[PDB]
Amino acid sequence: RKVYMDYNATTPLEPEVIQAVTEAMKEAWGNPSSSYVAGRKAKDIINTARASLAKMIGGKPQDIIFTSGGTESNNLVIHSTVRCFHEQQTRPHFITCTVEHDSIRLPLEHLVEDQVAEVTFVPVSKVNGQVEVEDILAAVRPTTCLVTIMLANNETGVIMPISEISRRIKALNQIRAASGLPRVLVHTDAAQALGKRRVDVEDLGVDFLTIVGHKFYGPRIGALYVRGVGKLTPLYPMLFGGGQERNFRPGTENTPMIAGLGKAADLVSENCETYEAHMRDIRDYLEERLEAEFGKRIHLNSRFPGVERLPNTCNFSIQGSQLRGYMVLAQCQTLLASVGASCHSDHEDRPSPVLLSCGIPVDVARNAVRLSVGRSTTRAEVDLIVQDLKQAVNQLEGPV
Amino acid sequence: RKVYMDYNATTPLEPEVIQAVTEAMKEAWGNPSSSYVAGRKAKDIINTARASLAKMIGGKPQDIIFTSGGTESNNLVIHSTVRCFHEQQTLGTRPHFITCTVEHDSIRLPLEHLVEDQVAEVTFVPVSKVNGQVEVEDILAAVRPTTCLVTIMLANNETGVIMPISEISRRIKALNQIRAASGLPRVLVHTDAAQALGKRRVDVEDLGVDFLTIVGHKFYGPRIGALYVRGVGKLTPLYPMLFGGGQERNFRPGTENTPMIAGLGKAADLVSENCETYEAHMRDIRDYLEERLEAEFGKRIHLNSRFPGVERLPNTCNFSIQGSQLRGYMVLAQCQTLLASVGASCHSDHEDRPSPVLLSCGIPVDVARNAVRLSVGRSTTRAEVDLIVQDLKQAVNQLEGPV
Ligand SMILES: *Cc1c(COP(=O)(O)O)cnc(C)c1O
Ligand SMILES: *Cc1c(COP(=O)(O)O)cnc(C)c1O
Repeated sequence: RKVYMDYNATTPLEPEVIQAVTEAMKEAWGNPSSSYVAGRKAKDIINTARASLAKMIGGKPQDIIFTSGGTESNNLVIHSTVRCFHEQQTRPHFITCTVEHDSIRLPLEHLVEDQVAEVTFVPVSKVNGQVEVEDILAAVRPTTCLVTIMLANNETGVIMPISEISRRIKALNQIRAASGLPRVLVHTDAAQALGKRRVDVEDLGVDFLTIVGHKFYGPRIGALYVRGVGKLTPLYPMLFGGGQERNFRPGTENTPMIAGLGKAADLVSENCETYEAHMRDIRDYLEERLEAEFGKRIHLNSRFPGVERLPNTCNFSIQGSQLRGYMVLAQCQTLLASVGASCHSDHEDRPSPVLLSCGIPVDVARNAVRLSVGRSTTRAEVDLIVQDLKQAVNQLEGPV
Repeated sequence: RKVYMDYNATTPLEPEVIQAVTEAMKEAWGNPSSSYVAGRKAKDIINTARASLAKMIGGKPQDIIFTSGGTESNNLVIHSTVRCFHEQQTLGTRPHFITCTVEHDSIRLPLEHLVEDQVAEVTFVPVSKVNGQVEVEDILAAVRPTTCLVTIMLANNETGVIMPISEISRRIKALNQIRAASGLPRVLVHTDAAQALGKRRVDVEDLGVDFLTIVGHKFYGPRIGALYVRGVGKLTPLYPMLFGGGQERNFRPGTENTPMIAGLGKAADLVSENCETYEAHMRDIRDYLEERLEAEFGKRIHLNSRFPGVERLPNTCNFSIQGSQLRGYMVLAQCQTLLASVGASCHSDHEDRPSPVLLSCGIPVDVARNAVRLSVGRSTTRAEVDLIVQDLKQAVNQLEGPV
């Protein structure tokens, strides 16, 4: 009955993923560290999954480190960077943008509050909702250690120019090296891109990349890509313990979850283009129907000029004092969506800081609703929720 | 055809746990923070599991914080303590910790790290080489004006020896009244109860601790964990290691792993419902096991889990058979049925190095080098014991026979 359009918040598990998790729970329950066959069996599942993730993003198995999820992966990159700077050695400097996920913004703000590091939160262009390359390069100081920019924004869907950033940073690094300055590394939070658009680390040129399983129909765990970890790129751990994950992330491996993530990654490798095309077809049809139904009263908050965006995201607002996002969704009987990051669902009456950062007017941001379609969404489901929205609007704003 | 006796390394999942996880994956996949029924349904599964864990250890739901496993839980309490120390002062200087010499890597290493980085000072109290237990008097004797945390494992994973946590907590509570009188900050107590859950009753009111680590895969649950914090936000502070979405009341952000939490809650219910049965059964099997080992090997056997005057886990039997050729890993390499280990899995890459824990417990190097750790479980039978004992006899004879 309901129509789910909140895939950016989380995705359901593919049946093959569920199957993998289940078989691992039953068949490969042994401690992966144990010498006997049962332990070696779990280890192989883990090795296979590491290769799956590596293949998904075009990196190598040795560049993948499993973590409990996106939040851990993001905090890890930031924590490692601070340690690296102190080992190389005044505080480390970070460069990021104003629309990152809480797992990037907050750990950085925390470092600032504690006076451990200095951070330049580069405002995104209020024109295209994208961080601009020149603003990032201009922010680099002798103490700059890491540039962390999300590949795609979870609320707007806007793609950031990661590949250009890495390229410009590489160029600037050649000068720093000759000058005796350490290199500025680059990390990208790719949580919302995986499974929606091709993600290749060689194309992106990044040194770190965050992988989030529950964004691409996988389990609630994740990983962190680190270009030639320990050799080409340094990684200092947050956790200390039994030596798992080459001591970069100790703790008995969660084989079942890893198995699920691996299978999830395989499906992306094999079908990413199919998913992307279907999402784009559905999202475009969705925007077409919303425009036909609401005309001049609707504003498409995800259609910025000159920039790319996820194929599945359509953040929009309908003009009207009575059409606050959370009020509209409350009146919907079929549509399941959100007004922004799930992480902020306890204050839905407040305009999204992210949309405001993107130049979206306050009253437009207050009425914003984020629709994010998925692999299974159909045109018939789009029609259903457009009609659901029509009734919700007519009830709140009334006829115009 | 194999007989598993390495439950202290990890345990298989109970059928019900597996079902709980599978059900959650299929029916409760929504984001717990979402403003619609799908999200509300996952949150309820999480709340139920929180209550389940609380009941298992005699605490309250509000005092349970889910984590990714034992390692995270242990690192978290140590991190939080460092933060707390400085915060209280702010309201150059280093916090002091007290632990013992036989803690798991997830307690020992984070503490060594702080010492190396000059972030804190730590007193690694040596356990008794007589009873392999850390003594209450030695811990209290190590207390300094700057001591803020005493962390002692409830049960050792290699020997099975039970540490006097309730008495440690009692003596610290009395000391804190004296410290408060002079205006000094209080000393908190944490216990790594990884190896005790599901094997013996664990009651936070009995133990008197402020923090307690819970490890799912040690009691037939999923590979995640939790941290008990006594009246968190009211009687005990907890400073987060991770920052982000506000989940777990911001003590541990990150979209909740509902299926794993579902499994953990179910594993906890089983312990709550059947702990006495599990314990009594393990004790019977383990005691029968030692009887048979002594019967078959006689005076050649050394029982390394039989220290005088102390309690021990009901399922553990660490032992050694004398002989230059009977190194633990060598013996196990010859076994065709028995599945065990020579120490914490975490150190399997160097099974040829005598256990530092056994050595710290007074076990002579000749005995320590030949140690094998047998840890039985809920399903282990006396028949299976007889099998591995014959498997050991066979193995021993091969090792000592013509080259
Ligand atoms: C989902 C997401 C994350 C990770 O969040 P978790 O709660 O740990 O799953 C990080 N960044 C972005 C942009 C995301 O959408
Ligand atoms: C298993 C165990 C832990 C936790 O270890 P993980 O590898 O994170 O599951 C902590 N302490 C002790 C004594 C343990 O046996």
